[PDB]
Amino acid sequence: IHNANPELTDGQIQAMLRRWFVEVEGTVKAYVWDNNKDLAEWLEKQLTEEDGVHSVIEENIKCISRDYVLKQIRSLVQANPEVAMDSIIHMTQHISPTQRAEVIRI
Amino acid sequence: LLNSKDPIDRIIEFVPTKTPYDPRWMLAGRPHPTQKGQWLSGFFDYGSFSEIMQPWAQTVVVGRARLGGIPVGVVAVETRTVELSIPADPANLDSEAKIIQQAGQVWFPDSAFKTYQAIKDFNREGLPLMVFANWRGFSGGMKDMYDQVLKFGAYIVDGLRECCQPVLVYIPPQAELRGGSWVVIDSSINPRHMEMYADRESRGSVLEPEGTVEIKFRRKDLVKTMRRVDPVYIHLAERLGTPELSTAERKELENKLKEREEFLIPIYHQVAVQFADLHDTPGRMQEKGVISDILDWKTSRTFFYWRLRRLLLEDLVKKKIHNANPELTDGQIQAMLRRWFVEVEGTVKAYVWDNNKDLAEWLEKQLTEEDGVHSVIEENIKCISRDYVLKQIRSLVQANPEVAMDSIIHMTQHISPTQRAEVIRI
Amino acid sequence: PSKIEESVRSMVMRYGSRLWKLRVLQAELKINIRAIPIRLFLTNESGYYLDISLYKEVTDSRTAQIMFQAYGDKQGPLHGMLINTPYVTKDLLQSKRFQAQSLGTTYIYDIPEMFRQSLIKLWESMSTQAFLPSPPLPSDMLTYTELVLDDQGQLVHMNRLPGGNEIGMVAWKMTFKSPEYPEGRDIIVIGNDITYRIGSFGPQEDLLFLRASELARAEGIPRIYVSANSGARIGLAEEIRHMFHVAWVDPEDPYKGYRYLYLTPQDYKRVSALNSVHCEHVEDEGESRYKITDIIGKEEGIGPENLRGSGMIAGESSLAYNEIITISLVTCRAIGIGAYLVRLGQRTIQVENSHLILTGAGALNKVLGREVYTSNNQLGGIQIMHNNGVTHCTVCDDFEGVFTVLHWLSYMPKSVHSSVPLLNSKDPIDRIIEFVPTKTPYDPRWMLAGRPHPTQKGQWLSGFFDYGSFSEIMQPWAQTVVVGRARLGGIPVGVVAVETRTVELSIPADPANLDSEAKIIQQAGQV
Ligand SMILES: *C(=O)CCCC[C@@H]1SC[C@@H]2NC(=O)N[C@@H]21
Repeated sequence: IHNANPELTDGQIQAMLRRWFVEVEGTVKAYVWDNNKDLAEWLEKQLTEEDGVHSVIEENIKCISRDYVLKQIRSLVQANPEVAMDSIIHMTQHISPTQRAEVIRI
Repeated sequence: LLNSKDPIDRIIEFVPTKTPYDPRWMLAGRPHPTQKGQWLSGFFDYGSFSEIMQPWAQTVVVGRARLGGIPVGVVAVETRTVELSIPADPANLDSEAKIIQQAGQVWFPDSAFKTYQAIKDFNREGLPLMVFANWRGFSGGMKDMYDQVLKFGAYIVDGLRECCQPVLVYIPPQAELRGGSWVVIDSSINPRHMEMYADRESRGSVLEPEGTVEIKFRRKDLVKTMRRVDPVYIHLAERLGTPELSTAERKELENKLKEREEFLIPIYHQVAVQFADLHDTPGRMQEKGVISDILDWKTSRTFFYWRLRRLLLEDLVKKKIHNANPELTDGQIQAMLRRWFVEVEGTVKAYVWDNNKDLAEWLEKQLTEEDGVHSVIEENIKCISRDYVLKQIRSLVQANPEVAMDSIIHMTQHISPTQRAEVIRI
Repeated sequence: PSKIEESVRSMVMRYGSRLWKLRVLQAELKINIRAIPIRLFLTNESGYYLDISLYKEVTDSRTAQIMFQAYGDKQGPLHGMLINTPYVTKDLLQSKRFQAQSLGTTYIYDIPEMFRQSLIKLWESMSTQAFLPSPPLPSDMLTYTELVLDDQGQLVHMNRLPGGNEIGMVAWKMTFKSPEYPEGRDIIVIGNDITYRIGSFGPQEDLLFLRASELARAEGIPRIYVSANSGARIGLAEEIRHMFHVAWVDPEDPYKGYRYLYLTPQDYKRVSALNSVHCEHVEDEGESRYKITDIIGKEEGIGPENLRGSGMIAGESSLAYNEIITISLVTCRAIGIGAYLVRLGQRTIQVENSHLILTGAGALNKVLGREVYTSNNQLGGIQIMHNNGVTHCTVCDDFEGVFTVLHWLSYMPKSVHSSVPLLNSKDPIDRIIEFVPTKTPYDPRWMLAGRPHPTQKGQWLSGFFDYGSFSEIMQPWAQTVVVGRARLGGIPVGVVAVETRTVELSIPADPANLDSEAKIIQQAGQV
């Protein structure tokens, strides 16, 4: 999680894990948190198994990482507009023709 | 920095001698012993020296001072013998108080730990270090080895590796660095900040001359030397080389040779240690590149003032460069500064680099003046910063195309209509 | 024949210590079976491994010459060799191996083999602690490549024969399979060659150390340093030593001093082109003289460049400790810089009868003016280094040292980017602890590891941690606290615990201060 968004603090990270556990397992199973065995097993299943269950927690982490890099991009261009048109070309090269149509349209 | 009333361009009136002396006399100065008034000046600004932790580990002196109005941390070495008094615990009626003699120019566990504390504290305080290094090595006796001298010697290295301020080591006159005491303050530990300078009356090597002759120039080789020097020994040795003189004559010649060669040992021993001393000179260190320069004592104040001023200004501009592009290394940053100096001033003026005064003034003009000359160096730094953030943008989108179209909109909003026309055109 | 092999193996191993002391390295036994002759050939080098080969004499040749034929499995060096091959007169490795063993230390190029054999012991030792897979054959347990310097100063991975080092430093990258990591973990091994210009860090040795440490940091893997050295290299400019003349104050009475040392033109003209000496021309006593002011020396590796280099590598070690695992093994001795290089790793294994010093006993006696010290072990031996917290563990020989290194490595990650290794322990997690701490003083080890059941003769009372997993370090230093490593359910952990019994701290007397006394101080527990 921290590598996905290095600007998070500890409380935020722990909150994300707690919420994800409840959201995936359910609210009735929310009590299964202060149980080291059960929760360790669940975490192991999310961390060790690939190409299969696919580890939903990994998907949430990927969402965080995506949004973080997006925020960095926006932050750099907004803090420094003078470079906006030097990168605008390169990021419109490796795109689908429909995406280019949207760039041209808008 | 202060505008000091002690001139920078003066000389030092106190000269360190070969006999033991108080290290404070060279740091601060002393009352002129001849007269009643008249103060003999030291290295640092008059009245600026303040010692700390004075009675603890008295073989080393640490404190704060000012050089030309520039605050510095100070480390120096006691060359007099001191007496460490250890009290008796009243809870152990079988204990005794003890007095231990501690020689100067030696690192003991206490003095090594004190030096570590000073270094770490001044690194956090934010001051450069001026070290007057005169250690002949570490104590290797049983009791200092038991009391963990090796550990604290390691701590010194770990302290110096984390310096962020200039560290200037100077070997005073009639001072030496030997063996273990060099390898722990060598500039290779922190090459970006550490520098070493030596006086002309300095020495530095692995082993003192006595320790070298005891290994490489033992008695057998001393005799071989005498074979080609002493006229008396030569005459006797040549006479004994004549075939078949007589039994009695050969016996007499052999006894004369034995007496002569034995009689001449102490003098050729002094010669031998002199020879070995010629290997420990600062000329050799300068040729090999382990020191930066050889300085004179009387004018060291001026030199170190202008050098420290240069280094501090360079640190300012280097920090700006690093913030513009944190992915640069040290060689790159220094090269950028060197090239910019030449490019702006011209190639004929390129020699004006190993001149601390001139280059300090140039750097100050680039750093202190705004809305005016406008500081061309700032423009180059801004170029670096712009390109760096541009590279970050390109890197993020190219490493992750899936976000390219989520930011494409926002960066095409706060633009001129012609820029939008170019976006649509493409 | 296999039974004869077993018999001879046991008989040689039990008396291997005596054979070692008598320098018996080769042995041959001729015996007839039933009749077919067989010839047993035994090589017993360094005292951890005994090599036994077996050959039959086969006469099926074209000439009247007879040759050896082995049994296919491990044919060995004498396969197809004539039975009348004479005995040779030592080789590349010998006469350097012999010197190193004559100093009480192992030769450097025998270190890889030790690792292999130690690993075997490791796979055996841990078989009582965890459910391990079948161990691979010894030929697959360790593979290494030697790290050498090129002409530019960079590392080259090279496979060559042992004993081909041109400098006093050797290093390897080793990959090996351990019980905790049976897929391969990497280490970097660095060692001094005691026989090359006795000990003595030069610039090239320093450079190799630096580059190998850099490799370790770049890969994030452990660094193992084997210390057998004599500190920084020194020397004297011999090209001047036989040329100089003394300018005496009184050439007839040399006991009123001399003024300077000088070269004559005949000597100066032969060295001025080398930048070996700096002189200035003077006229004195009606003679043309070149007065010596500085000596540089034409030979590289003896001057102040060794100070820089030493400091350089010291800095490297200080960095390495904060990024990777650093372990140091002391096999012969370390002087000066060598000691610091050990200390900066902060994980020291010290072989019996070795010492870590900064100054030798002879030097101290020369300084102090009397025969204060007799041995260097009085200055840096176990009785000092192991009791003041420098040495973590002591071992009897080099082989046990290698084993201890591997043992420690079994608790920790294979790299700085890996997790802690977990084992499938044979000690159940779900049991209870059979030892209960009492109100009265007790040994902390009893609750950590357990104790023999005092009621019976068998029966171990279990403790907190996995049975047999506890390993204490720095035991005799500051005995009021116990520190070590252990495993909980196969999970390695660091352990801190407190002594509740009273202990006695014995402080020795310094022989250099005749007014000093040894002291015993009672240290209470829980303080
Ligand atoms: C002085 O020339 C060097 C002093 C080195 C330390 C000496 S040697 C014996 C004493 N024991 C000890 O711990 N320090 C003293």
